[PDB]
Amino acid sequence: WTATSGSCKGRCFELQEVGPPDCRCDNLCKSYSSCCHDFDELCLKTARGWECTKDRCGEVRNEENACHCSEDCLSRGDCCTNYQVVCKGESHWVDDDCEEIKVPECPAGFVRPPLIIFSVDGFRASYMKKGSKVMPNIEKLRSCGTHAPYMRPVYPTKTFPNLYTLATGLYPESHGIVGNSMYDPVFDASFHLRGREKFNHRWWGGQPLWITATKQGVRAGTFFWSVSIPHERRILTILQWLSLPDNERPSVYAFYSEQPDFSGHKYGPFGPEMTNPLREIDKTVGQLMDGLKQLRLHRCVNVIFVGDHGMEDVTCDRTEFLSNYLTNVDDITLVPGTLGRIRAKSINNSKYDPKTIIAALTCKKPDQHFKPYMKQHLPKRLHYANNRRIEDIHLLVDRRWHVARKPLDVYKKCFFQGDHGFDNKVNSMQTVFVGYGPTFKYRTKVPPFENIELYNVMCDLLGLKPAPNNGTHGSLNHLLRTNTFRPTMPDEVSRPNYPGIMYLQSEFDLGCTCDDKVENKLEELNKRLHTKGSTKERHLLYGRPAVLYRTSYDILYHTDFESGYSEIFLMPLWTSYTISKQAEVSSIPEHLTNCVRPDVRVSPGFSQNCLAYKNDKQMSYGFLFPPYLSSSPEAKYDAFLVTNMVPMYPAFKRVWAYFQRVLVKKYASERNGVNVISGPIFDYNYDGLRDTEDEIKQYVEGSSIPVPTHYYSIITSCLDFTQPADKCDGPLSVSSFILPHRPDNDESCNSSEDESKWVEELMKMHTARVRDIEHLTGLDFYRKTSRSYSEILTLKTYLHTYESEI
Ligand SMILES: *[C@@H]1O[C@H](CO)[C@@H](O[C@@H]2O[C@H](CO)[C@@H](O[C@@H]3O[C@H](CO[C@H]4O[C@H](CO)[C@@H](O)[C@H](O[C@H]5O[C@H](CO)[C@@H](O)[C@H](O)[C@@H]5O[C@H]5O[C@H](CO)[C@@H](O)[C@H](O)[C@@H]5O)[C@@H]4O)[C@@H](O)[C@H](O[C@H]4O[C@H](CO)[C@@H](O)[C@H](O)[C@@H]4O[C@H]4O[C@H](CO)[C@@H](O)[C@H](O)[C@@H]4O)[C@@H]3O)[C@H](O)[C@H]2NC(C)=O)[C@H](O)[C@H]1NC(C)=O
Ligand SMILES: Cn1c(CC(=O)N(Cc2ccccc2)c2ccccc2)n[nH]c1=O
Ligand SMILES: Cn1c(CC(=O)N(Cc2ccccc2)c2ccccc2)n[nH]c1=O
Ligand SMILES: [Ca+2]
Ligand SMILES: [Cl-]
Ligand SMILES: [K+]
Ligand code: NA
Ligand SMILES: [Zn+2]
Repeated sequence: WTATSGSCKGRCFELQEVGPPDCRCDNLCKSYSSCCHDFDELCLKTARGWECTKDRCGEVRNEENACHCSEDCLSRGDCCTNYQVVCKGESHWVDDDCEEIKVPECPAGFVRPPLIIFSVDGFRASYMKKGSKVMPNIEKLRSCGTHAPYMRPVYPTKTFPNLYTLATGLYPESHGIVGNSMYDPVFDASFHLRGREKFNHRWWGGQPLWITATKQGVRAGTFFWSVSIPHERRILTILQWLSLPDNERPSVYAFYSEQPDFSGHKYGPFGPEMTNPLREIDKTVGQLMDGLKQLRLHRCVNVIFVGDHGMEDVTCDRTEFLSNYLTNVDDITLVPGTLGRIRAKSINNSKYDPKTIIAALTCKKPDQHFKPYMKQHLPKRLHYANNRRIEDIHLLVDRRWHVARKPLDVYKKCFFQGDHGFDNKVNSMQTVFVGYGPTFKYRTKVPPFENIELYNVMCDLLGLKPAPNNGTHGSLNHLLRTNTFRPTMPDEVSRPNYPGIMYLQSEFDLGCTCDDKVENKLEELNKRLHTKGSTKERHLLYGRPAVLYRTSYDILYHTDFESGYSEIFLMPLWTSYTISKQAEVSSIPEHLTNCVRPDVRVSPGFSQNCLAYKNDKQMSYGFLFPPYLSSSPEAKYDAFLVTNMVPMYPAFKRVWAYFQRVLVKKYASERNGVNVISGPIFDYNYDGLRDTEDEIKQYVEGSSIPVPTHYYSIITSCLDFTQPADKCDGPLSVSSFILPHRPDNDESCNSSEDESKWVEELMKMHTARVRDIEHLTGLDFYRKTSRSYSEILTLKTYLHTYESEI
């Protein structure tokens, strides 16, 4: 109930919310059925339309009109956006040549350039090029301001998860909005687009930009606009707010458009019907910019034009049904669509088995258009696991497809030709970014980046201190003419030990054997120098990674590779090596097949042992620096040290061996040398963060040797490939991956074939940013380069996606 019989007289779109049962006039009142009786009459005028016409010029102010052409309108802040063009002989903003904005050009009393967020739903990246003929205002913004070829949304590439990530800089797993449809088990509540449940604050974690601004004394317009409020009224409300007195005027504003997403669903992304919505959005941009020019704010305001996600061709006849795979299809609940999420229909059943459900969904049809995963097995780059609202079973759906439970749900719940929500690396899901204003650069193209990074930039743009978030502050400094934020390298917490030869062979009882007993002062001073780090300039190209937590570890030097060896985890945290274009692949000599040698630098008690691997019938081992790449027969014995060994499932050894034996050489060959840093990752609670020792759930049997959940590698070369990796004078190029360490290869439906038909495809799926590896290991890479830190941060957030050109 609300006593909704007061007045909006003079309070249309008020900035502070009055609490019911006193009637409201803010743009949420509709949504609460709490507007005053006269809200529509006063606050939603429509008479005479949105544009001034010649005969309206200098009219008598008639307060009934939607907007004004009278003489006093500029001062009242409520002209139609084309007033000065039609009545004062001015030009439209879009017709003016663009001129660099070196400094903010703001009216007196403006303490800072305002920020206007212009967000567009379903605005696919390729609309920028493909609809450019019909979007001249947006095209001016793009080409005169700062723009990226595309911006990467978060997964799932749904509307609420993406708008709320833009507002907070958090992954959906952290902010809580994990889909457009959710069930929380602790709430026993369901969140959907339809309904009032979504209005409860309990769903929305993190700290959104409007709250960050308010707490630090920067005033915000409202971000939400009622569906029925026309775009023209939204623009005019923003322009009015910008005319308010200094102490009342907000500094941050948002506009939101339901287009082109609304039409995209009906007609597909490139439907003939799509041209008009794009014309309409452009016209709205034109109105804002003309309105700004009228108030002399068009060289004062920073404007962000930003989409939440793209749109893909999706039809009913491209639906996979779970009823075609499962016999017990009525015992499950599916969140359906462009992603699947499965849980038990009832938790008062103990005969429900996620493993048999997964088994029944794995590689069952030759052309299967989805793949099941336990959520902790999803590619780490999606950061989609660490929330109770995300079901244990997940289905990644092929682009262009849907998954549904039964056929009845598709004809009793074709409508659509477009949808979105797929893996965020998919081209059709990419969206847009343009920054225009005094704080952004002039006519600048920047590389594609992730939408998680913008919260930090918007905080910079408003002199705010960002709440803790998943952006890497400084990674987008290159978008900005002038920067609030100067990033600094985090301090190393643990410094290394540099052990020398301290143990005799016979002190070890590791159950290891090696055929190494075959014997010169030339090649003896030489091997000493190798163990003291003479070749370290070659294998450690960007300085040793810094360890950012308290621990105990040793640097180990070798001819071919250097490592940071953890005495706590009994294996390296990182192993670093350079393979030049010229370098040769050899095989492991027959006599050295089962060779594992004690490391006389490292005590028996801080070593692994071969016996545990013998007793453990599931678990074998591999090496971080590959024997296959040893520079000499003599150097190869180094690769067999117990300190280079790591636990590996035989199924995973197939993946690993193929990478070390075939792929490193190929990359070296294509990229003109590569530097490789490889190591273990432990993330048993799937939160994307390095596990402490007391979190490890699995050990090689009868030992203290912890089993990694994943193995990473970071592969760096010179961006200018005419220079070799080991002699690069400019920017770097990197690709990385975090491979799940799995006892089977069920993920790859083709794994019975040769490694050359499936392994690379799997690695591509599990591509990662260096930054994801930093979170997962507590290491910090690229500490010693010739490059600026902002550029390095940008490098660390790069993701190699393996998609073709947008
Ligand atoms: C992406 O960026 C984000 C943001 O920076 C990173 O997430 C942070 O990670 C931190 C480490 O995991 C985490 O810090 C913990 O916070 C606990 C208190 O948190 C509350 O307050 C904050 C601040 O206002 C708030 O953000 C939190 O909000 C969460 O919960 C609400 C409601 O439940 C949600 O609405 C909201 O979405 C958010 O949920 C998300 O985070 C939680 C974890 O907090 C997840 O579980 C959810 O699934 C969801 O993802 C909270 O309201 C604090 O109590 C913790 O302290 C414990 O651990 C430390 C270790 O140092 C120890 O010293 C303490 O004593 C304490 O231990 C005690 O509790 C243990 C477990 O209960 C128990 O075993 C012990 O016996 C002790 O009693 C801890 O400091 C921080 O909260 C989040 N922030 C957010 C927003 O998620 C994220 O890591 C980044 N991602 C990547 C990949 O880098
Ligand atoms: C709720 N909420 C939100 C989200 C929000 O503010 N709105 C605006 C809103 C506020 C109140 C009622 C309706 C919409 C919203 C709500 C649902 C769907 C889409 C946006 N963020 N923090 C918080 O706590
Ligand atoms: C969605 N939506 C909005 C826009 C909106 O509410 N938010 C706030 C919001 C908060 C939480 C979820 C979604 C939006 C927004 C606006 C611009 C950029 C980012 C977010 N207006 N009408 C509508 O229907
Ligand atoms: Ca963890
Ligand atoms: Cl969803
Ligand atoms: K074994
Ligand atoms: Na398989
Ligand atoms: Zn949509």
